[PDB]
Amino acid sequence: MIVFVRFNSSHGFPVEVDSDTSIFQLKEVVAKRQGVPADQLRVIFAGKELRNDWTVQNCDLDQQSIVHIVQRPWRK
Repeated sequence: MIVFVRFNSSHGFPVEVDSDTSIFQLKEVVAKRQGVPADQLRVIFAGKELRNDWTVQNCDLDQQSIVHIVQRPWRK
């Protein structure tokens, strides 16, 4: 499924993910895509960060508004 996500340094882009794609895995996916430090990557859904170990499907990242992702790197 395609989830809507807004990166701090990007726009609202669509990311295709699998139903079994874990939230942390998705974090790592976005980190991979734009080459950002996942350890310093902050994902926001409904205001809070989602559990790192669970399916992205059952977390409603495609249903409940748009996902916000911001990076907080110390050196970049």
